[PDB]
This record gives sequence, C-alpha cells and structure tokens, in this order.
Amino acid sequence: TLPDGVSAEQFANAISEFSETIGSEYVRVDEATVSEYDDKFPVTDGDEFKGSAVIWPGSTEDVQVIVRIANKYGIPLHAFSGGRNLGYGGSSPMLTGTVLLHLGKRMNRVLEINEKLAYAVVEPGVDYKTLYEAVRDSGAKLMIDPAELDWGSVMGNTMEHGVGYTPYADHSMWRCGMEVVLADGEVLRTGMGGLPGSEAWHLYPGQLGPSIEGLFEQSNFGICTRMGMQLMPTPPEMLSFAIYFENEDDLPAIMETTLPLRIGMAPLQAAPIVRNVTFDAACVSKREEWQTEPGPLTDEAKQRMVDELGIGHWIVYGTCYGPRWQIDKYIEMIRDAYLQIPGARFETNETLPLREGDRASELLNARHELNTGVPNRHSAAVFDWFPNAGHFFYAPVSAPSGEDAAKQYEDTKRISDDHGIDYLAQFIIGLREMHHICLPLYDTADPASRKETLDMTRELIRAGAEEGYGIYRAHNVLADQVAETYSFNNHIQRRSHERIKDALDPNGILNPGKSGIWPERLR
Amino acid sequence: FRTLPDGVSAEQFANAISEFSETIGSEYVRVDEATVSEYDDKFPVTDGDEFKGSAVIWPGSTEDVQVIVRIANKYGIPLHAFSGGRNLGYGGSSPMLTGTVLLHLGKRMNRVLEINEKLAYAVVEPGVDYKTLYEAVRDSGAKLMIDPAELDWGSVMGNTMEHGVGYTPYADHSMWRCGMEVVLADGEVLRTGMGGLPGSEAWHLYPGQLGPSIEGLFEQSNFGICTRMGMQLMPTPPEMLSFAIYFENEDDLPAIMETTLPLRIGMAPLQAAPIVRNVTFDAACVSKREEWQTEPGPLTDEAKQRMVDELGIGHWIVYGTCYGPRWQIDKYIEMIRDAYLQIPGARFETNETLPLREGDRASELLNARHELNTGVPNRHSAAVFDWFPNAGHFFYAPVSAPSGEDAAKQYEDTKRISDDHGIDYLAQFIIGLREMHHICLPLYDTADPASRKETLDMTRELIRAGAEEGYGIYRAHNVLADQVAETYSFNNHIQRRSHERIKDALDPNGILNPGKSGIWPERLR
Ligand SMILES: *Cc1cc2c(cc1C)nc1c(=O)[nH]c(=O)nc-1n2C[C@H](O)[C@H](O)[C@H](O)COP(=O)(O)OP(=O)(O)OC[C@H]1O[C@@H](n2cnc3c(N)ncnc32)[C@H](O)[C@@H]1O
Ligand SMILES: *Cc1cc2c(cc1C)nc1c(=O)[nH]c(=O)nc-1n2C[C@H](O)[C@H](O)[C@H](O)COP(=O)(O)OP(=O)(O)OC[C@H]1O[C@@H](n2cnc3c(N)ncnc32)[C@H](O)[C@@H]1O
Ligand SMILES: C/C=C/c1ccc(O)c(OC)c1
Ligand SMILES: C/C=C/c1ccc(O)c(OC)c1
Repeated sequence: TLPDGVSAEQFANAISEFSETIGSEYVRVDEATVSEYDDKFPVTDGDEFKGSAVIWPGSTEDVQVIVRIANKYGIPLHAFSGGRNLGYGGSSPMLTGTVLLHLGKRMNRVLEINEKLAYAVVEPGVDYKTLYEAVRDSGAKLMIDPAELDWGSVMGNTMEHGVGYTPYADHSMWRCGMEVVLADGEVLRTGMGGLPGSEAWHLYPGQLGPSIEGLFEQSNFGICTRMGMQLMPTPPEMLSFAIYFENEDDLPAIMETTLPLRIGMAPLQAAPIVRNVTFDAACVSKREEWQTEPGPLTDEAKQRMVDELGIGHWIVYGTCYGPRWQIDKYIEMIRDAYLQIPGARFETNETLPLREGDRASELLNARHELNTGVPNRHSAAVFDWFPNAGHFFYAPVSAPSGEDAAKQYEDTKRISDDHGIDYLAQFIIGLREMHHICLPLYDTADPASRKETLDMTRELIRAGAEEGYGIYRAHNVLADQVAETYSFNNHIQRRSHERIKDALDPNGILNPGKSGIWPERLR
Repeated sequence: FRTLPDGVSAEQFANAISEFSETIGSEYVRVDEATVSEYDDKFPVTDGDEFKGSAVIWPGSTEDVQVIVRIANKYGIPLHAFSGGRNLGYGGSSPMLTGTVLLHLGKRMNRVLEINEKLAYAVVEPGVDYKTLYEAVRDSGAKLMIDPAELDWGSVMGNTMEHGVGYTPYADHSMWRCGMEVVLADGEVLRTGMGGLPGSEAWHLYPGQLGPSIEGLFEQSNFGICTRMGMQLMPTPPEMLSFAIYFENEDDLPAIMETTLPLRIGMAPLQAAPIVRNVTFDAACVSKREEWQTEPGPLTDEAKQRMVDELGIGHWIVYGTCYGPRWQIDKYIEMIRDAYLQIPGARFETNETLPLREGDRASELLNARHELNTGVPNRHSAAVFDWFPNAGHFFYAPVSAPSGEDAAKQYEDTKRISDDHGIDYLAQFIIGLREMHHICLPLYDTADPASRKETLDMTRELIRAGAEEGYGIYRAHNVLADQVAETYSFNNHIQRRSHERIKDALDPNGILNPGKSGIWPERLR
C-alpha cells in the first residue's frame, strides 16, 4: 500500500534514507512484519487503515532523524509506544500508506524509580507488567495504576487519556514531565525539564506561562520518547468488595447511591465500577455455556448467568485503602448504603477469597488485583466468549444520574439487540462525571459482524449526541463522526485543534486526521 | 491621551476609541487620567511610563468582549484583559506594554451564574471574588466550601488563570477549574471540553472531550479572554480542626521539611499542604516594623527574637488543617503532633487549645489560617501593607524538590541577598505533595524610587541564584517576564518558541497583552 499523493520512487527514497540513518534491520517493508501492525479488531474490510512500513527506533536521536526524513519527503507518520490500543484501532494509522513508528520494541527501559518522591520515569515500551516488576524488585513501597490488560504501555495509555482503578486512576493527572520530539524533529522538555539542572521535571506540572503536556493527548502534535509517572505510596492495608444486585432495574438506584459516597473522595476512595452480568460472565465462561442460538442474548440466558455464577444483574466493585480503622469505618458505610436496595448482597475478598472452581471469587480477585496495583490479563478471557471475539468501544461521558444511566443502558441494549451484538456494560463515577463503556463483542473474522458493529456504533453516536452525551475516546473509523458532534459555534473546537496542529506540524506529517484534527494540506 | 501604544499615532488611537464608544457606549470607555491612573501597578518597581495603560473599557457581556477584540484587530491596538485586576506582587492591573488598552471584565461581568450542590460546583463571571462567592454559597444553604487565596478581593476566575493556589485540599485552583467560555483573539467564542457538545450537562463535570484539552493554554498566557468559568467546590466535611506548630531555632527548617514530606506525599495525615512561615511574616499580619526596630536597615537578630518572645510564637510556624469525622481528625492530629514534637523546643496548639481571644495575637494569627483552611475568606494578611508606610511586595516564587537541604539553602541565600539590598524578607514554604514552593515576599517602600531600584536589583539577584541551583519560578511580575522565560533555556528556548507558535496561530495580529510570560507576537520579535 502507499500514502495518497506519494509516488513509489518518492516513497523508496525516504525508505532508503530511513535505512541509512537507523539501519535496514530496523526499517521493515516485508508484508509479514507490517501485517502485525494492522488493526487486530478491524470493523472495515478493505485497504482502510493499513501501514506501508514500520520502524523500530532505539533512541530520541533516531526519532528526530525519522521525523526529519518524513518532513523532507512529506510521508505521513504514526508513532505509538505499545501498539495495543484494542477497541480504538490498536496500532493502525488514520491514513493508508502511513509509516508506523513502534517505539516500544527497543526503547523500553524503566529509567528511574524514586522512592522518597514516589514517581518513576519510563520509555514507551515499559508496560504495566514490567513497571510492576521493576518497582517490586526496587523494594520501593509504591504501587502502579494499571488498566485491565497488563500489556498496555504506561506512556501510551496515558496519551489516550486512559484510566485504571486505584485512587491514581486518572493517568493523565499523574504523568509529569515528558520528553517530546516535535513535528519538525526538535526535542522539547515539558515543565521544569525546560530548566537546566532542575530536579522538579517529574515533581511539578508547571513552568512560566502555559502547560502544553495536555496538548499531547489524543492528538498528532509530537512523539513522546520519555515520560514521568507519579505513583501512589502503598498504604498499610487494602480491602476489596463486590456488591450483587438482583434486578436490571437496580441500575438507577446504584448510581444515585454512589454519587454522594464518591464526590467527597470518601468512603469511596477510588472510582467503583458497575458492570452488568454479561461483562462478568464473559471473563470466566464462554457464550455457548449459557445460550446456543446465535441471536441476541435472551432474558432467560442472562438470568442463568446470575443464578449459576452466584452474582447479580449488576455488580459493583471497589476497594478501601489505609489502616484498618479507616477501612472498617469506610467498609461499614459502603455496606450500609448499598444494602438499602432490596436483594443487594455484599462480599469482601476475605468473605469471598480466591477458591478453586469458585468463579465469583476469581473475578473478585481480578478486581482486587487491579485495584491494589497488581496487573493481570484476566479481562483477555472475554476474547474467548466466542471464536474471534473482539471489541469496538462506545464510551460516552455524562453526569452521574440514576435515569441518566438507565436511558444509556435501556437505549444501548435496544440498538445492540437490533444488530444482534452482545452488550457488555461498565459504568464508572469518577467524582462528578459518569463514564459509560459499551463493550460490544463481535466476530472480527466475519465481515457481516464488522458492518453490523459499525452501523450499530454509528447509531449509538447519533443517539448519544441527541441526548447530550459526548464520546471522550474513539476508534480511527469514528474520529470524524465524533469530532462532528462537538458542534458548538461551527466546530470552533476542531478548528482550534487545527490551528494548533498547523502551528506545531506545518507540513501535516503526524497521523493526519487523529481525533478529527486534519492538517491544512488535507482540507 | 496619557500614553500611546508604540507604532499607533494619536489620531489612529482616537479613531479606535470612537469605535469602542460607538459599539459599547462612551460611559464604558475611559481615557481620563483620574480613571485610568486607578489601574496603574499599585506596587510599581519602575519610575516612568513603563506598564501604563492608555485607557480602560468596562464590557458588560461576552458579546461586548467580542466586539472590542474585533475593533482592536482592525485598529492594531494591544489589549490586556483581567477579571478583578488586583494581581498585587505580579503587576496588579498593569500590562506588559505602555499604551495598552485594559479590559476590566469584573466591574460589570460579576454574577455568580449557578451553585450546584448535587454535583458540587459553581459557575462564575470574572467579577466574582472569594468573599462574594462565599456569601452566595452560604445564602444557597449548599454544604459546599470555596478555596480562597489570602485576600478575599481576589477574583475566583482571575486567580485560577495566574495558576494561583489556596490552602484547603482544593488548593490547586487550575485543577478544579472545569468548563471555560473564552473569547479568542479574533473575537470568536470557544466553549472548552464538553461545552462543545450541544445539550451536554458535563461542561463543568469532566475536563475532557475528544482530542487535546486546551483549558491549560489560557494559564499565564495571552491567547484568550475568559468570560465564564466553572469551579468545582469541595463538599463540606463533618468537622475541621486547624493547628499551629512553633519551632524555636530558625535552624529547625531542615528538620521541619524532612518531617513534613512523609506526612504529606500520601495525602494523609496532612490532607492539605501545610505552610512554613518565618517569624517576620507572622509579625507583619498583627504588628508594625517600628514596634521591634526603629533603625531602618536589615532586621537584626534581636528584632526577630523580640517578635518570637512577645507574640509567643516560633522562628518558624507550621499551619495546617485536618478534615473529616471526629474519629479521623483525632487520629491524624496525633500523628502530626507526635511527628513534629520530636523536634526539640517545638510546641503544638489547635484552634480549640488556642482559641481567638482579644489581644492574643498568636490566637489571631491561627484564627486567620483556620479561616482560610476551612474556606472562610478574610483580609487578615492585608495587614502586611501597614508593616511601614507604603509597604508593598514583589514576589520571588521558585519551585524545587521538597528537601530540607534545599529549604535551608533557599532561606540562607534569599536572606543574605535581601540583607545586601536592605529589603525585609517574609518567607513562606508550602509543600505540595511531591514539590515545594518557596514564596519570597519582600516588603519595600512603593513610594520611594531608591527602594524600587533596590527591590528590582534584589529580585534579578534571586532569579540568577535560583536558576544557578536549578530552582524555576512558575509566576513572575510583568517586569521579570523576559529574565524568567530565559531561565527555561533547554534547546535554545524551545519552550518560549513553542509558546510563540501557538501565540501566532491563535493571535495572528498579536493583539492580546504582548510579552506576557516572554510570549511575544511575531510582529515584535
Ligand atoms: C479490549 C479491551 C481494551 C481495554 C480494556 C479492556 C478490554 C477488554 N480496558 C481498558 C481500561 O481499563 N483502561 C484503558 O485505558 N484502556 C482499556 N482498554 C483499551 C486498551 O487496551 C488500552 O488503552 C491500552 O493500554 C492501549 O494500548 P497501548 O497502551 O499499547 O497504547 P498505544 O497503542 O501504544 O498508544 C495509543 C495512541 O496514543 C498515542 N501515542 C502513544 N504513544 C505515543 C508516543 N510515544 N508519542 C506520541 N503519541 C503516542 C498514539 O495516538 C497511539 O496510537
Ligand atoms: C500581596 C499579596 C498577594 C498575594 C498573596 C498575599 C499577599 C500579601 N497571597 C496569595 C495567595 O495565597 N495565593 C495566590 O494565588 N496569590 C496570592 N497573592 C497574589 C494576588 O493577591 C492574588 O493571586 C490575586 O487573586 C490575583 O488578582 P486577581 O484575582 O484580581 O486576578 P486578575 O488581576 O483579575 O488576573 C490576573 C491575570 O490573569 C489573567 N486573567 C485574569 N482574568 C482573565 C480573564 N477573564 N481573561 C483572560 N486572562 C485573564 C491576566 O493575565 C491577568 O493579568
Ligand atoms: C472494561 C473497560 C474498558 C475500557 C476501555 C476504555 C476506557 O477508557 C476505559 O476506562 C476505564 C475502560
Ligand atoms: C503569603 C502567600 C503569597 C503567595 C503569592 C503567590 C502565590 O501563588 C502563593 O501561593 C500560596 C502565595
């Protein structure tokens, strides 16, 4: 494949210059190597979102040279740390023929772990597993904040405004100090890193004038080669809980209970999750175990998952932190509040410890593990729900309100049911905001499921925008439709993003079209 | 006209004033010396025309702001917009360039637009100050508390945009900002984050949207004019109990810092950043200089010792506050007490152990901190203006790695430097979580040209020495902007040059407050 407006000789000359600056063993055009950077969870069938080549730079100097050669020959680039952005297009570029930079392959060192000041400095390739292991080996009484899959890049996940499940869940809030290669090949150090000799680079997200660290999120402005991540100091004790609710109709009550227990950062010291039974089922069992006809999951089938697994139609997971006096008081208030809802049931990772054959204990231990800074790949089990199960995220943000959540659930199961797509649901109250994660399970190998999933997600996006719900994160194929819903004053936001894009990337080199931000030369 | 922007003639300027008058109303466009002089830096450190606006305009709406900005583009007239214009120690309401037209949004755009108890936020216009917002919250009956700076006349919005801070767990004002309406440099209205989505109720809930957040860009910059801003408000805990800890040697500073860091980094038991004040700071809030020293040179060792002994405080005082149920406060207060009381000569009081008494100045100082730390705005710190006749300040505020070895270094160096120039040195350390602000608050004679030159030379002193040791200023007076911006020298000032690329993209005519934070529009470079 080949980037539109670039000839094979123009492309060949860039490749030969990439090969003499980095070494041809690190510049890959062989189909086998480039195939692996295609979207693992596609929802399209042709030559959309296909890389032409992938480069494995080994240093910040390497990245600078590649970027300079890309400007010289006007070759679009797409840089990433892990390339495992499943649900959002993985490692696939926005434009066909884009040259891909997998930084994580070689630039993958944990550079610093600082116990006294409780932060680490990581390169793109450090994933949750490696950092977890590097802290544990250092002896530092610090914990990480991982996402559900331990192969995620600590840096890359940050770049997407990605979140974990401890009090440090908002990764963008705790990143501090980036080394960024700007679109013209120059190195920038954000914050106090701009000051020779300063030890505050990973301490204070500030400097004279405005911070631009936030500019490098879900954006195409720069390539990050090093990043500081602030780490929660390990408390004396941690206790996880599960709360089981009997009824689909309990969803509003669960939200209305949660907001006043979360907003004051106590007794819910971390954002608790609310997932429907289908989500939990899929992490410990296969679909065929519960139904058999290929249609929408019936009420009879869902009911079997609740009874057999001994869980609820909705399940709340959370964790309390500190010494026991605090945990007991906090656990008592959480237990006390939620059990107002008739039929609710409350367990702890002590009352429901991990026992062999007990599935409800296995998926509590999974949440306890993530919530106490231990990464695992337990959610990967959803990929076996059926053969070739993959996902395609609809993730709107709304105010935390009982029947604000009920209509999103009630409208989302309708629209997924109309397309015969399985609907896995996870709600999160951050503090004042509510994330709805619709996690659809569709057959990645069957084009019928691909189109059914795209048409469905495009309908949910009209449905969300119509009800005042905005998507905060979107797959490559959804970028333009979602960008377009932020419509105030003739898309003044997209046009603001675009002025910044043209200021930092005058030549339109970095992953054109990311988040609906198109360079000047592509309008 | 009292002054003129460089490159604009008296008639070119007069023609621009007529259009402002035509579109906003002449009663809201003022060039008279009596009115504009009102808006000169109250704490100047220069003697001439430097930083003197030509006129002041009082817009009454966003739509008025837009019109003013479009006119300024047509006529090529630089603007400097502010909310309350009371940014004392940083240039007050003065602009970077002489002859700049000032926009005082707060005189008429001063409504509290909403108080939401369920979701614990309020929405304010530029004119709303801490006292106003507190009174509006209290009248609402919402169990919410604000986070003020020292002086209640400070603007909620204006302070946030200077990256300013209070003293509750909601101390980081820029953190709890959520949802701005901004007039851009071409007169076009932007709504940040979820404000972009018609119908969204999350505009002041989630500081996010598809793609980059740009709220961060309107901080210590000249890219836009904010007409409306959401500020998330801490829900009121069940109880709050403030404390002061008196330290006997001014050598106790390194021990105070080392004790504090493991108490603060985990957000407990120090639930908010305590401050570490020197004795001269606390004296100035409850007394005048000549009550301890008549001789006008640097404060001698006995003058400080007299302050320590008569007021019944320490050479260093720590002030903090615990929040939550009575069972939580009791556990936290005692970790804090036991940790600090291990410093020999230390004494601990709470606002129950040392309640407000008339004449008990120690009890007044603690009551003032107890008020700020529980969200009750006051002017108690305004007393420093009376330390002597015409006493004003001029901030040196570096940020460093929280280290007792750093704090002593910064204190000893700033003292030796301020003593060389005969300027009083009020010192306050605040330990954020993983970072330490050093606030150097000098007190100089704002009406004396000799003192202004001493203070400016002293601060240029201190910026060179901070830069020498790797201590960077995060906030500086107009007259300090270029020197401070130059300290961020990594890769031939890639930070400054990045600032300017964004400046030129959002302000192609270079209208908005040129030179703010070293960010010069292309046309002046
Ligand atoms: C299938 C799935 C996915 C998932 C999840 C559960 C399941 C079952 N749970 C998640 C969760 O709890 N939280 C979360 O944030 N994401 C979750 N996901 C999605 C996904 O697995 C993770 O987000 C994953 O960590 C993302 O992959 P990775 O970490 O490898 O990120 P990347 O692909 O390398 O980067 C993503 C994009 O960011 C920009 N980027 C990344 N690095 C750079 C650098 N160095 N410079 C510039 N830009 C960079 C690019 O836009 C890149 O494409
Ligand atoms: C003398 C003094 C000062 C002081 C202090 C103690 C003393 C004794 N303690 C402070 C503290 O604890 N925390 C803090 O943040 N500041 C403290 N100061 C300094 C000062 O008193 C306050 O910061 C004060 O709140 C600032 O003044 P104000 O609130 O009136 O802000 P402003 O002049 O309107 O704005 C300052 C600058 O911000 C930009 N700005 C402001 N509003 C806008 C709008 N609407 N649009 C665009 N930009 C805006 C401008 O650059 C303006 O100059
Ligand atoms: C099961 C949760 C998936 C997920 C995907 C994207 C996200 O941003 C996210 O935040 C918790 C979660
Ligand atoms: C006495 C405090 C002065 C001060 C000045 C500017 C600041 O940003 C500040 O932060 C606590 C404090």
